Amino acid sequence: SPEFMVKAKSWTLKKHFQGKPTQSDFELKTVELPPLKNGEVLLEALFLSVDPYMRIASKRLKEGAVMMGQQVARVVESKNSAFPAGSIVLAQSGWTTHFISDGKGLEKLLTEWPDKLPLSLALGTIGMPGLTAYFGLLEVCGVKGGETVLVSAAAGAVGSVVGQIAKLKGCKVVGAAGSDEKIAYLKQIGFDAAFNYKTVNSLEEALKKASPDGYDCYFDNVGGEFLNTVLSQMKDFGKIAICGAISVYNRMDQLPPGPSPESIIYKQLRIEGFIVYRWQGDVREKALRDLMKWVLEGKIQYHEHVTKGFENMPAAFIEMLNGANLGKAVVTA
Amino acid sequence: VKAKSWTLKKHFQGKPTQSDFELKTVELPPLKNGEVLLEALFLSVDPYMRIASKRLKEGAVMMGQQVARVVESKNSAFPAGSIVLAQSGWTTHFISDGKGLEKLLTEWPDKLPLSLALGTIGMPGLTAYFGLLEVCGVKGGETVLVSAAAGAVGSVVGQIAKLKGCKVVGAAGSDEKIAYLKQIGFDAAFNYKTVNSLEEALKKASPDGYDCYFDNVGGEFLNTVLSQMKDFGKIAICGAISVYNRMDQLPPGPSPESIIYKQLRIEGFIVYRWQGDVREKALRDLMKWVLEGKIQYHEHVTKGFENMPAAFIEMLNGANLGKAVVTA
Ligand SMILES: NC(=O)c1ccc[n+]([C@@H]2O[C@H](COP(=O)([O-])OP(=O)(O)OC[C@H]3O[C@@H](n4cnc5c(N)ncnc54)[C@H](OP(=O)(O)O)[C@@H]3O)[C@@H](O)[C@H]2O)c1
Ligand SMILES: NC(=O)c1ccc[n+]([C@@H]2O[C@H](COP(=O)([O-])OP(=O)(O)OC[C@H]3O[C@@H](n4cnc5c(N)ncnc54)[C@H](OP(=O)(O)O)[C@@H]3O)[C@@H](O)[C@H]2O)c1
Ligand SMILES: [Cl-]
Ligand SMILES: [Cl-]
Ligand SMILES: [Cl-]
Ligand SMILES: [Cl-]
Ligand SMILES: [Cl-]
Ligand SMILES: [Cl-]
Repeated sequence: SPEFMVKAKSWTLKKHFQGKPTQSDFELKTVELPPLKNGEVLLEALFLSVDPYMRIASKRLKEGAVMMGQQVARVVESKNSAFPAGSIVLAQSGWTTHFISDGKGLEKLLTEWPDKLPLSLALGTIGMPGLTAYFGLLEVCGVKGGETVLVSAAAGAVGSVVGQIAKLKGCKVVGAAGSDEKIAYLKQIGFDAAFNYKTVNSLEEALKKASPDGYDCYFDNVGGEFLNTVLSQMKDFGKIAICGAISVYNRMDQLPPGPSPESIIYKQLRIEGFIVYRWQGDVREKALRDLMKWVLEGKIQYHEHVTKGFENMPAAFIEMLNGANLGKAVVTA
Repeated sequence: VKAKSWTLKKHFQGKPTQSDFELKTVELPPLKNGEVLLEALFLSVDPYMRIASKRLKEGAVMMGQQVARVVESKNSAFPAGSIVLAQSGWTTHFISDGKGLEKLLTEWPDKLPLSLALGTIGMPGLTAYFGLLEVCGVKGGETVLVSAAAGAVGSVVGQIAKLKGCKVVGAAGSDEKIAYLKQIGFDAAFNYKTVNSLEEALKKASPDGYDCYFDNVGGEFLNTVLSQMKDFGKIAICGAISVYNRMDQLPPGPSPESIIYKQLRIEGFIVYRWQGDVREKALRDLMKWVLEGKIQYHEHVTKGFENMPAAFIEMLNGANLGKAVVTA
């Protein structure tokens, strides 16, 4: 009988980003949630993800609207038999502490989830970033064993998974990241070579040392000038998997000088863009099962860059874009 | 026998000019056993020379292919009177040991000028053939966009696309070329220099986008094209002539948004990838299509060897409608 009010705090986009996003570009809001109707569920955020795509997606957002994003949430109350109270779901509810859903876009976490594995992994290694790495490496680059893979943003969510999957498939992997701490971490988890792209004397020389015979596949997470230099190091018929281009996300209106036609033509390179969502159904489930299996087998180690508290979400996002994160950037409510 | 040759006096900076070239005359030594004396008949000028020249040491002879006649021979495989395709560079006479020489397709029809062996029924025609059929991999019904459409490669791409049952849109740099493109079969053709907006022109030519873009120009044009590609669309990077004069200062790169969200497949290629029987078969097809009238042709002929640099300079500037060819 007793009814208790549920307050939902949400992070809104106060002002569109100009260059690097800043705290002031965000505005916290609180709203009293209405009662649950039949077929609806009340969700309470447990772990919220901040991702690079939010920098671009925020452009199609009207100022004042809630920032987009996925989170792991617990069903606190339920009037929907498919999502019982207490169950855990993945929801594209945006940056909010509580959310009422009719169950439409909700995704149940992988069945038989191990107690030892934090639920937040469903937002990284055993989630979208991990799936991105899986399909970009295995399908787009199509590695079969013995090839040499280069991966940028190597100590990041996607990058760290790419390198480890490449290693378990029997490939040689070289990684590029932005800090000495990250480089040490990469060598710890199996990367054959790794270098701090910020402190190189020569990007080209760094790549040459890492792999003298060149690269079979380049999993591109950064684009820009880095991509331009990588093309000269690709093996003939090499493949470039265009996953993202974070180096230009803050300057989409001032794109740097483009790639050289010389390398693309003479080396007959294949460049392909892809989005995780191209893979669905059974193939997507098998990928999740594989990622889970590989984590349980110790083949894919992980690390989460946790930011405590919902009120610190803008900071977690900003800092992730700036490279503060080693592994998946996750925010605990 | 005094051979005249065009040398690179000074590396090109931006647009190449006449003074960058220097004509040299040398008396040739006698032929040694196994050698032959070639006499240039038709010499080709091509966009790639603008890039390959960067690797040359100043004073060296410009690189290139030509159709030549054997006028003196000490090699049984090439008796006097034979016609060959030789990579002899910009020269009126050349001594070869025969190793790099290529004989023209057997059964070559008298009605077809020999210079076609340097174009439509040669390297440029093969580039169009393989880039369209293998790189774009069109099977029929697709909408194909081709830049430098009225050029040597472009003109063949558009016509092969048409005979394969595709819709073809071409972009070129003059109204004269646009009229020509329509007369030979292109479904749509526009002047990229005078259209109010490249994007509007592309949209009007194909409201539902493009399945394959045969890229001969690159640069800003390519960047604009990406937004009009259908999802999973293929771009055949054949060339990027719009940046050949500014390789050291490339224009803004392509948008990651288009490549990623549309999941585009971009692939560079070189004609030389296809060799042997497949290459010979392609030449046969091109030959047949020309004889059947499916592939019409036009050559932009410049008279006189002394005018070779001008032919090269103007071709890069877009003066040519069809293959740029120089008669000795
Ligand atoms: N196509 C798809 O479906 C898809 C899906 C998910 C993600 N992506 C893309 O995948 C990439 C990685 O995403 P993620 O979620 O795994 O993020 P993440 O790598 O965990 O975090 C982003 C990382 O990017 C690096 N970075 C920031 N600015 C940079 C710059 N100017 N140059 C080079 N590196 C820079 C930083 O590492 P520092 O030490 O290394 O430099 C930062 O930690 C992003 O480009 C993202 O857009 C694509
Ligand atoms: N990968 C390979 O194996 C291979 C082989 C042969 C050729 N190619 C490339 O294929 C392309 C066509 O070669 P081709 O022999 O057939 O030459 P072509 O097209 O007969 O002549 C070059 C034409 O390029 C156009 N052009 C020049 N500057 C331009 C600019 N800034 N923007 C747009 N168009 C410009 C001009 O036509 P407009 O009047 O239309 O501007 C000019 O007539 C070149 O890029 C060449 O490098 C590649
Ligand atoms: Cl924004
Ligand atoms: Cl911006
Ligand atoms: Cl930071
Ligand atoms: Cl030069
Ligand atoms: Cl230059
Ligand atoms: Cl001209």
